Amino acid sequence: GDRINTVRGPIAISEAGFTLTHEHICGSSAGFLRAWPEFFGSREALVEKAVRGLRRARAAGVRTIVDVTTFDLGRDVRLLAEVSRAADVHIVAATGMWLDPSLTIRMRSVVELTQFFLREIQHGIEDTGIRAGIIKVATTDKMTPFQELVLRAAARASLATGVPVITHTEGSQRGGEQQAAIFESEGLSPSRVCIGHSDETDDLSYLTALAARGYLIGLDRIPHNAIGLEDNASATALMGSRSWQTRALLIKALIDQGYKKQILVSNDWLFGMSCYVTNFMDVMDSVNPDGMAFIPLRVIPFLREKGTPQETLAGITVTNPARFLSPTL
Amino acid sequence: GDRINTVRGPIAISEAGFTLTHEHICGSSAGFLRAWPEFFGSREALVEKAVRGLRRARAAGVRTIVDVTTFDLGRDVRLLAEVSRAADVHIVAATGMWLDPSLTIRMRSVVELTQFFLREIQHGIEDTGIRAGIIKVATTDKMTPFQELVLRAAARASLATGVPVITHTEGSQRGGEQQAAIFESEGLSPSRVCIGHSDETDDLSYLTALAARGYLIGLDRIPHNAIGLEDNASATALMGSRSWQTRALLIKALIDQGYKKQILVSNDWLFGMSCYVTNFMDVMDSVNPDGMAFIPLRVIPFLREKGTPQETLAGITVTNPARFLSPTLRA
Ligand SMILES: C[As](C)(=O)[O-]
Ligand SMILES: C[As](C)(=O)[O-]
Ligand SMILES: [Zn+2]
Ligand SMILES: [Zn+2]
Ligand SMILES: [Zn+2]
Ligand SMILES: [Zn+2]
Repeated sequence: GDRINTVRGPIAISEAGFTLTHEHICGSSAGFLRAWPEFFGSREALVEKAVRGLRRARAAGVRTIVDVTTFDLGRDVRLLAEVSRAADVHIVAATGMWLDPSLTIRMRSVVELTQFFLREIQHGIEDTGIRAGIIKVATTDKMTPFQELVLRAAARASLATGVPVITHTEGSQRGGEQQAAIFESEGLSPSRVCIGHSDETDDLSYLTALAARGYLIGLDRIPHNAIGLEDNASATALMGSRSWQTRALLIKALIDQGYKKQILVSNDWLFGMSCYVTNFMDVMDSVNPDGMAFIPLRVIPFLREKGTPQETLAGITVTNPARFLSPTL
Repeated sequence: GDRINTVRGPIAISEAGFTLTHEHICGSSAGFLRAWPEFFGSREALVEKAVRGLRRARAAGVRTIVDVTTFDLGRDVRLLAEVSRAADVHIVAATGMWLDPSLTIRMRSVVELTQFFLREIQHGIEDTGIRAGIIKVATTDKMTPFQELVLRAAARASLATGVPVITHTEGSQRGGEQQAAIFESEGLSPSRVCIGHSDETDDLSYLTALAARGYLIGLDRIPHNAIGLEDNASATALMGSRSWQTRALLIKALIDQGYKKQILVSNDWLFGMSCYVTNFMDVMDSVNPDGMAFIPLRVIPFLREKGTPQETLAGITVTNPARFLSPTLRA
């Protein structure tokens, strides 16, 4: 209610500071980092790259990241704990479920998924005692039956704990609306929900409608663009053609519509990546050398150039994440 | 060559004894036992049940089991080591890949799959130093393109190390033939391959043809029969409608055809199971209270009553697993 759980323990709301609400130390799959660490060079190579990247972000103003890596995205909470300490940046760990649930997970019911999410929030992740401070879910272009089950369990978990829900959206079929519908069917308050990856579209009518219903809007893939890489069908299919300025202009567009309190901005960056083509991390790094420092080094000065008040920018990067992460019913 | 790697270390071929070549301590998914141990009551409860069942198997004559639980089936090699030590039963761990590879696995090349399998065979599983003694692969009714990749990687890993390959088959479209074709195209000897879940069909002609080519035949699901309960469609869809005696007669049939040296017999049992419906483990346990002791307590006596000679039954349970598991790159 006035404290948030991090991988180093509980902190006061005021200690969060500049917060990136959608990031990753490592994007992977369940158990993979432990079974084949040499895929990332080594576990130590990954730690070192991540510590280095978080220090760069820290030097640029970032105090806290929310790692929205879930069980099926290969979340390694011990990795998060080590990297948090070494880089001296707060990290909030996630529960929930992304788009790659294993057979065991796909066989579970809403009540079983709720119990799993609650365990990671209320008791801790694995045998670490480290508690989730956020619930991450995801749907495809069209939501599948199992995805709905995850969203219902997430709502049930949120209603029992006050922990907020962040979503992954994709495609053209306005996924956020499908999700919002399920959430409200479970009686979940929109103010507890961040509809993520919303900068992926230029449909401003879609975002304002969601915001007008009280939903937080996640503009979290700002640096993700092919800044001179069309000779990679893999990149264009997982990055895009809209420049980071185009994505950044949605932030100001929503501000101008009166929704500054509903905006959450992030990089959706990572330091290791195994769930796409080999070495794609190198391609991402070539495009955005700033890493998680992209938002404070590039996006923030840009919005200020376009006339955005310091009061507003401070509110988006500090107040909004604080209000959102603070457990509330 | 003369040594097999177990979760407690290397052992001489001659120490393996009565070996069950297709079993599981726990059937799950990657990372699941560590993330939600309470699904199995507790990790501690799972250990206690596994030790209990392994000791009963040991009492009935079993000295070694091959745990063919892969990465994607949630293999926990530390769990295996712990139950092996407590029960005093050798356990051989697996590498390879079953039917549920994650997105990371599905994105990898044959080269990378091969390297991962080789890592688990040559250096160790995770950070434990425990090396895999078998490669486990699987295909569905109609083999998919990624499954082919996994089989090719397994062939390449086998050729580099001499470690054998065990397969999962399912469906009616003779998957073992699809598998054999891929292995041989990579240059793998059928003598390094056990085509598993072969007792799922009564097609004896399909089996003798495989055995004639030099393949080991895994009759590994003998107690998996839904006979005794018809009010469980989940149990009929995963177990069977044929009797265990029927499955066990396939053993005698293949011996009678002259293929005693190619036969590998097992229960394909487990002590925990999260891959299916909740408490499906309870259903299996009610059908087969003997667990992994089903083969030595029921199937071996049944075969003696069928007039299968003792020396033959011993060759199947002792000599055939030893020859199979012993790392071999002929000549
Ligand atoms: C690239 As993602 C769906 O793990 O934020
Ligand atoms: C039931 As199985 C495919 O894990 O032997
Ligand atoms: Zn996402
Ligand atoms: Zn993400
Ligand atoms: Zn199988
Ligand atoms: Zn099996």
